[PDB]
Amino acid sequence: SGFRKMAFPSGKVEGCMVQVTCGTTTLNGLWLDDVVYCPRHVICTSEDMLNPNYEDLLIRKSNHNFLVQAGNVQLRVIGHSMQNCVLKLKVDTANPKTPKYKFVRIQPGQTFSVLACYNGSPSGVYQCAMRPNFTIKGSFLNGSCGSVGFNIDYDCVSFCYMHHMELPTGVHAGTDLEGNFYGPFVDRQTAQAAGTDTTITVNVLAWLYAAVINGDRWFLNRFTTTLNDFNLVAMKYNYEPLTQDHVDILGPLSAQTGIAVLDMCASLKELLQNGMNGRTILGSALLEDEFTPFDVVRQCSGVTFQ
Amino acid sequence: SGFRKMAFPSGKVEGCMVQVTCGTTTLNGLWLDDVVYCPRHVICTSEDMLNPNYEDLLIRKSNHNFLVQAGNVQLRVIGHSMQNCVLKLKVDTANPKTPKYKFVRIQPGQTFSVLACYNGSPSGVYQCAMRPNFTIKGSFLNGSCGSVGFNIDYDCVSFCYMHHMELPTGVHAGTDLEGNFYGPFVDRQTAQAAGTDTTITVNVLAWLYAAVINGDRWFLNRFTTTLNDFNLVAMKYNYEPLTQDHVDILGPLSAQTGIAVLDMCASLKELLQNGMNGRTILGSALLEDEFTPFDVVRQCSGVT
Ligand SMILES: O=C(O)c1cccc(-c2cccnc2)c1
Ligand code: NA
Repeated sequence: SGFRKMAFPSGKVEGCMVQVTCGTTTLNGLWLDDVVYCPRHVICTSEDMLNPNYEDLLIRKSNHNFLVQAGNVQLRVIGHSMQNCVLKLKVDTANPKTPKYKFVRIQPGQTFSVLACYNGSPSGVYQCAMRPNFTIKGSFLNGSCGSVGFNIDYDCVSFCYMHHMELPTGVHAGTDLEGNFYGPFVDRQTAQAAGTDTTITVNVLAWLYAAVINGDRWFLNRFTTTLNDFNLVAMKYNYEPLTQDHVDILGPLSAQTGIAVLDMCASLKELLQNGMNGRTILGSALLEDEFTPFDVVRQCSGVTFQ
Repeated sequence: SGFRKMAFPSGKVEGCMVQVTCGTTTLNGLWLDDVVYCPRHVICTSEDMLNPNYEDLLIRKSNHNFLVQAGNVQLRVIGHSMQNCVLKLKVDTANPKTPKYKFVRIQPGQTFSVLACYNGSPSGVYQCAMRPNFTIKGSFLNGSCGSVGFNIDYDCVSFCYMHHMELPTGVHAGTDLEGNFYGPFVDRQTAQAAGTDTTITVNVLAWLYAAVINGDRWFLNRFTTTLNDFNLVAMKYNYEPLTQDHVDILGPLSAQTGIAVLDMCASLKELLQNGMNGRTILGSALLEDEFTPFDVVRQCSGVT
């Protein structure tokens, strides 16, 4: 029993984190095979960041301008190149701790673990969802750039996120490992803002199933609804539309608990319309939307990663 | 910016997790140097759950009754002894991944990370606090016994918890790494119930200071309180008493934000009286109590 916001074990990623220094800027890099990945804004001074020409700034740098420390061991940079908003530093040594890995781009609503790091040294791990507005509600201080997000599927690490910047509301923006931003953001010091966010409906439903599995049942009722009917309520309360594919994905949890998705949707409609009436669900007074269906199944079934 | 329930990176502990089998029972062990630590109830059979005599059960075992598997490798057990409620298995290989470590017994209100494991392989990492009733609110399935809790301040792993059992309310009980249970619990299946739990007041105050540091002041008020009047109110809401030690411990956060500790207590008193009126604090609609003063300073900026 119990249900906690849970990260993947971070050991496989910890062995890939290095410190990257260019001039006065130190941040984190990801060392995999013989390449170190980090944000291309590592090469900018503060005035550069106002309106950077990245190809032009890069041309002045020699390999020896990139100091890379893995632990207390210097790495030798033998090449450099840019892919979208990430810098790739070719180094003379393959990382002997490189895990089995892939670069994947995730979809809004999907979750991943963040290994927050400073000076190439991991300092904390936590679980994030990619919001519908393509931000993440992370916890990052100065020096965290280049920290990464990831999932583990069997023995393979799927890297999905690299941290680049904080937005004025305190939420965070970054890229996939091929340098493509999540969301309508740019790596430049300019006026940028998170769009209005919404709630991830399929995730809230997953978490209600987690609650039932853990004995929290007071919100269940006799009613059911239709997709069309529910999605009208969803739109009214700033919830993402629920699709038929969402219902299919929740199939397992519906069969395990005996509560059909639209049965549970009727529960959620009543909570949105009437609130929680001073009660809580899995210790929360808010409807939690950063557990996917897969997250709930895996935590309520004990899948392991060694 | 931002504030998250943040665990320590688990890699240093992952490298120590092994599987221990005795008879038909498999659970997790912690392999440090040449010793594997695990819950002594691995030697119980279904016959033994209510009143096991661990000394009598242990004297009947030889080294080779214990199977220890580190990854795909069998370690050879060359000695065994029992210390309180943990079993210590001497093995013929020191763990090459042993970090700098120590064993620490923690006090209620302290937080730590849990590396949930099954069959010697890590499943997930999350953050916990030791409740005032000496339980923890974990996420543990059958087979998770021997999973450990830890902090890593300054590259040394302080092991503070080993998971032993689940109580009927769904909360969890365990030992320090010297095998002494937290609280009054015992490794028997005789009926045991956690005491009434209470909110960790000093942690709530810390988290309110975290909210101010991150730029939120909506819950403050113009009042102050004496420490005794604060306690007289807060215990009516099942809050732990706040001691002068706690007041002293909050000094640094008070200095950073410019809000006196007893002024923050007055803000908490009013929050308990009013609720949040639809608002949130650091993204929560409840007052959060599993962040310590030390956690807040470690996660937050120092600038506010
Ligand atoms: O101290 C003991 O030996 C003991 C024996 C039986 C039961 C309990 C116990 C422990 C915790 C809660 N309720 C009961 C302790
Ligand atoms: Na229903």
